[PDB]
Amino acid sequence: AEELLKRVEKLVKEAEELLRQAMKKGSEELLEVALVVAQMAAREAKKVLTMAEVEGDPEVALRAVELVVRVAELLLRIALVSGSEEALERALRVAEEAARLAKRVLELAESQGDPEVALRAVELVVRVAELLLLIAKVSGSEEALERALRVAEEAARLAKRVLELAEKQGDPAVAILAVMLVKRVAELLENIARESGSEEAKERAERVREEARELQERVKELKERAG
Amino acid sequence: AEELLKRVEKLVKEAEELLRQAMKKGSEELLEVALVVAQMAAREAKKVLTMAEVEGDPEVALRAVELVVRVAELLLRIALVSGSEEALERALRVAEEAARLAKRVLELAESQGDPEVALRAVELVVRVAELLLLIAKVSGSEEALERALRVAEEAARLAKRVLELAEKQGDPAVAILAVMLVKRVAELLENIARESGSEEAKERAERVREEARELQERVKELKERAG
Amino acid sequence: AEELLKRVEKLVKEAEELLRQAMKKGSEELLEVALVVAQMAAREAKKVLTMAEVEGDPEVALRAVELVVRVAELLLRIALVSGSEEALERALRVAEEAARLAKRVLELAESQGDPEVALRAVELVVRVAELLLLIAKVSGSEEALERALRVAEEAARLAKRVLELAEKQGDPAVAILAVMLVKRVAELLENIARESGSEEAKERAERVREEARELQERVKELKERAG
Amino acid sequence: AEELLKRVEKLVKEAEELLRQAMKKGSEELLEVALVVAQMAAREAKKVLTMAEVEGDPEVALRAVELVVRVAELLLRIALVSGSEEALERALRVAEEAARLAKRVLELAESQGDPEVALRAVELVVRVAELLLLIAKVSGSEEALERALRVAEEAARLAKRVLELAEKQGDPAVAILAVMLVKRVAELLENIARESGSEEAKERAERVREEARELQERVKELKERAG
Amino acid sequence: AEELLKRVEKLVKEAEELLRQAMKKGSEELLEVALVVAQMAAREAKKVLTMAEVEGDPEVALRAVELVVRVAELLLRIALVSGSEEALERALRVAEEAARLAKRVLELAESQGDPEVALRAVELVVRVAELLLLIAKVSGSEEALERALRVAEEAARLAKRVLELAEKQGDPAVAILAVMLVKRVAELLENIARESGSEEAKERAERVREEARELQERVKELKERAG
Amino acid sequence: AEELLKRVEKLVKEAEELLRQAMKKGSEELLEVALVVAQMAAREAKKVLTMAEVEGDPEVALRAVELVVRVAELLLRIALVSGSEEALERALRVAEEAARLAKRVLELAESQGDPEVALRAVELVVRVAELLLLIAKVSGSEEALERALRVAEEAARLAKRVLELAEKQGDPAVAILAVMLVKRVAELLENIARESGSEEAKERAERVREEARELQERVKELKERAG
Amino acid sequence: AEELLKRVEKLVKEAEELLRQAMKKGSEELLEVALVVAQMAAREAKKVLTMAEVEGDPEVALRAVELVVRVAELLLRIALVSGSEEALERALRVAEEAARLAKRVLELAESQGDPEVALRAVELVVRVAELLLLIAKVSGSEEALERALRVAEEAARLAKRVLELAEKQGDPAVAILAVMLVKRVAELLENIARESGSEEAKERAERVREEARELQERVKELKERAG
Repeated sequence: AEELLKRVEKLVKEAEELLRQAMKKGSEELLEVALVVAQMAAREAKKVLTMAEVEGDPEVALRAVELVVRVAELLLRIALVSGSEEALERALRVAEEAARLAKRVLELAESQGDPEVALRAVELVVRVAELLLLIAKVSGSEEALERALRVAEEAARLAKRVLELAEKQGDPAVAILAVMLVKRVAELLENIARESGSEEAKERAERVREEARELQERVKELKERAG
Repeated sequence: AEELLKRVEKLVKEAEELLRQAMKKGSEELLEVALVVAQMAAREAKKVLTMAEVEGDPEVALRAVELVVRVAELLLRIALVSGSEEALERALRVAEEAARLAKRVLELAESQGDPEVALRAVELVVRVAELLLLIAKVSGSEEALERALRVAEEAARLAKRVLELAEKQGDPAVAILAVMLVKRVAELLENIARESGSEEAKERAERVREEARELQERVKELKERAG
Repeated sequence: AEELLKRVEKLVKEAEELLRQAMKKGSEELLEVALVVAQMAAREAKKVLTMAEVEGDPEVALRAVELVVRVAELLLRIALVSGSEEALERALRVAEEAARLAKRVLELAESQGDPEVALRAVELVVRVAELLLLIAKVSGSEEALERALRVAEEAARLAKRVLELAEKQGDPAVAILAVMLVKRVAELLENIARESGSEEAKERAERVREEARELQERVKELKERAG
Repeated sequence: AEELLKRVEKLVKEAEELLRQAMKKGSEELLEVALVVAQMAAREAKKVLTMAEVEGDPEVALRAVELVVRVAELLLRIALVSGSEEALERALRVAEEAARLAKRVLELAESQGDPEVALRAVELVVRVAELLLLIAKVSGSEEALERALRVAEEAARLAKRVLELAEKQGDPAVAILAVMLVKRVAELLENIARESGSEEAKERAERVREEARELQERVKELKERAG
Repeated sequence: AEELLKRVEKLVKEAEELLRQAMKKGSEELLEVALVVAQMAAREAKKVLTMAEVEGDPEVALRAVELVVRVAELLLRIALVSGSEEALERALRVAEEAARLAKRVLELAESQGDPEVALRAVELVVRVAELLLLIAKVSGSEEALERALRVAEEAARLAKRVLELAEKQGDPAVAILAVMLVKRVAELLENIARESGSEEAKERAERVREEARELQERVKELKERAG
Repeated sequence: AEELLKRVEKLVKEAEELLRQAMKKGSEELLEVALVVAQMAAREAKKVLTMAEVEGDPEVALRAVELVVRVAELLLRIALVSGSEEALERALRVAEEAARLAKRVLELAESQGDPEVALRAVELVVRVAELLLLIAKVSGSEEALERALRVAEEAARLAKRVLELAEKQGDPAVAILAVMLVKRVAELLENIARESGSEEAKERAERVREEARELQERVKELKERAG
Repeated sequence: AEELLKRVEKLVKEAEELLRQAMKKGSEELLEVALVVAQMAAREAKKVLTMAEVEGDPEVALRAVELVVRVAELLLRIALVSGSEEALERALRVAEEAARLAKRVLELAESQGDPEVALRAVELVVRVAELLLLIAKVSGSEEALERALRVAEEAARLAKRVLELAEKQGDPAVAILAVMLVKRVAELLENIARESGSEEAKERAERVREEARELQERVKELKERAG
């Protein structure tokens, strides 16, 4: 549904340009609009995922959910520039719901057998953990730290499906990178566990970083299978 | 009709470059040309609006009438540099006719249901009020002040169609900005009423500035509808 | 008679391409040709309607009269680019005669019982009202405004046959849209009555816009009949 | 015979691309090839005209002889880049023979009664006069000027058949343009007669330019016949 | 043929940079190269005019012949810095041939109907008269003064075609400037006639300066036609 | 089998883009992937040659084997950036096997009689000699120099089939270029024989460069046959 | 590979700025870094030559090897400021290897037929002879004098390829300068032979300076060929 795709995609450039009008001038009226424009983008964007999730058109969703994250990037800047604790909690819920929408996408492609669409989608989730991480360091709360914590470790589980998805096809392309994301996660699990000091995060962290060390073994053979 | 669009658009850059040749040298022969070049741009530009107004190609007109205003910006500088009271009255009529061409555009898109093309078009009118305002302060006349006065308050009425146009679609994008333009007008109605002292302008001014205060209420709900 | 169809259809692309040769260069010799090419298209196009009106081949006519309107779109641009008051009155008569040719088509299909061919044909008439509307705003005359006025309100009567035609078949497809066209007309009756201020147009306008409000009731049941 | 059409058409793009490899590098080996590739295109192209001239498939020839001219455009550039007086005389004979091939095409369509195929074919001849004109200004010779002179004035006679061909069908489409070509010729007859000063060319020139003035009269009625 | 355009354009910057290496150091070996580089630019530049003169690509030539003049500017500086009477007579012939190449360009666009490409091309010729004027004051000869004299008064005739070319299109853009060039010439015809004292130059001068006074009348109406 | 073609073609752009991610960052994990992605491209690419070699679809293979070489270009850069002597010997075997795949292609088209598909395929081999040449200068070994030596001189033999293939069809297109490739080889045979000093390479070199001198004679007539 | 180009280019400005921090302060820790930074630039720079030598992107290498020399300029200053005989022998080997990298570049462009890239590359070698010359006068050794001697006289041979490369294209641009470099060398062969007194250097010197006297003859005609 390219008609919806461009129109939603169009909203980004307007609001993202409205952002710069505010940086020059500092008018909340410009900013109120952004919380109207982008916050209705989620309405129409999520629909594009829906009708796309019907026909089995996976590439559309990857180019859509990625755009939802850009909203989170935008709504973040608003709350940073404005300081509204609501706007954090606006961008929070939007960002958190992106997790579901990502997980909504993953199990699609297995029915399609198209793994490559996953891996770029999975990495979107990872930035959200990085994204909330910036938010948690602002408020200092542990609520969001847990939200971050549950997202990524849940996101870590997802790669095992992906690694399982590749070994069906025997495709190394998605295979090796899938492992690397976990190392790209291990930076996070470290960094939150650096701060809060909860050994559970460290426990969670060690298991994850230890898992990729183990998971790479399943690809060490695949590097010898096809090449 | 891109062929016409670029050719008219081309004339601007030539004459606007001829302007700078005159600023360096001060030759009226360079300037006589500008009153030939740009004054024929209105001939061909208005045609681009016409044939575009047929097919229902709205975005072309917005990119066209905007260029007509640039002529007014140019013809203004001529009369400022030259001092010809005619050239004021040249740029006056051209500028005043832009109002009709703008109003000619507005009711188009309602048949198309494409509101966003309006709002940038409406704002073109507003500069013309600012534009004549500079002219009225030059001549000191009240004729042009009335022309300015009738344009903007007529232009103020237009947003109510726009606000009405959005509430059909429920689009907040054009909605909120539409209100803000009236505040962007209220500066004008103030400033002319600062000078001439006619309480009618102040009356006109208060009603307008009081209207946006009221009109925003219709969007306060729309901010709660979709988000 | 596909042989005639393509040959007439072919003329459009030539002249419509000749149009663009003129926009680049501005040669009336290119334009004289257009008033020869397209103005003979009406000769041969109207014949295609005739011989098609014999056998009861309705779909041919819809694909033909639609092409006559394209001529009106073309001849319009000529008179806009050229400014010949004759060419207005050329495109006027051609356009006005399209009304008869449309009305000539409508009562055909009732003998055939094929309603869907009507509705797209009816909408062609509506653009002609929009088409003359552009012409009337050029000349400013009230003659053409009346021609516009008599066409559409006569065209408004036609839908009642269509609505009557559907209720025979009980087809909702043509049914609901038929109502919507009247609202698509009400924009027109408003807009001409905005300008000329004749309360008769407003009276005509109110009755029409009030009629669709009433006519939809006859479909509200049909929405409950079949679904 | 589309198989031949594309294969000959294919040769153009190769050699025309080989041309650009030479412009970057300046290798005569690239250029020797062009005098092999395109010079065999005339062999196979002329055949496509032949077998097409059998069945009475006129549109094929128009799309073929037009491609022969492109060779002349290419072979010209070679002789310009190279400077070989032979390559002029190569491109000369090829170009001159195109005249016959054009005249070979014209009398075909009268048997078919398909005039429109002529007019675009006739205009191909006219460029050849323009084409040789560039060559004559290079060598400065009067031989080619006469070749140019005899081609076009012979080509001028051809339109009278075309004008006669239309008046059978009463088609204005080919009719009016046919006149315009003579004016498009009159530029040539002027320009050669500007240079060489031979009053015969001027005499030839006046008669031609005076002829179109007279020939248009036969179409002035046709503009009143059908429209 | 952009490949040729940049490569020739590239040569300018090299040699024009080699010029500055010589100004710092004073090595004729640097300067011998310039008479090799630029003097082969005319070879390849003139070709770009040729192959461009084929297809009817006028804007290329204007951007090419302008570059030929830059060579004349460069070769001039060489002969000034060096003092070689040959290098004068080198730059002379190159410069004089530019006149033909300019006149070669002018009659092109009338076939294209693209006047604006002329006027900037015509002005290139005018600098050559100014260019030779500097040379004639160096040698003091009257040969070059006549060459200068015949160029410009021949160049003065050209504008009448241009003025005639515009009145076809009714374009004032090229129209008014065309007149001004003659006044831009009248400075020259004065200045050579100041020096040599030949009343013929003064006669030539008066007629020219009197001509523009008359020619402007044909544009005084055009300033009233379109505007 | 376009499905396979794009998918293999797709892998190139990914890995070739992964290459640039490594150049910015220097992660071997990015590079390990390239030796997985592209090294499986040879698996699926060679299959596309196979199933294409069945039906007699030659143009597919030319667009396929060309892509295999791009892998060699990529794998080369890896070993250069990384320095792994294995990766040389990886890219070596892949590159050497491309020779067979090229030779596998050549004798196909003779059964099809389609020579032009050969010549671009033959030139792919030639770059491989250039390709290994870069590798041999890295390791300094003479093994690869012999591999290079045997490839090209074997590749030189191939043109004789091609020259023989053309003389059947009498096509000069492939004919002349075929000779030129040998001169394009003679640079190589020189350059390796410049370095290693083995007179056998020089002997091999002289015979080859002397052969084209002789082989051109067979085309000198063909330049006189068709033209 | 612009990513590598800037990053290597970036290292220069850092280290070259670190150089100035040392000149102000005199810290070997600043200088140890330079022998780390620039000495790894050769690692990555030489790679840029490699991957560029693959695709046939010559202009990249000229802009790369030139930067290698700048390192030699920097490493020189270090050994001068520091006095480390190793750092001489560091900068020596780096500088000497630049000769190969230059010679590696030269034979590239002949396959490309792009001579101008050579001449600026050749001149880089010449500075290295000047560069080692400064080093030899420091140590007083004759080893480096021979290295200098073998480089330049080998570098002198290279121009004969270049002169041969131009005469293919007939380009005088690279042609004349190529001769001048030998005279730019003859200063060197003099100056080393001034000092060491070895008649072989003088013999080498005379032959070289006598060669350019002879080689210019081959260009004296080329100055008469094209101009």
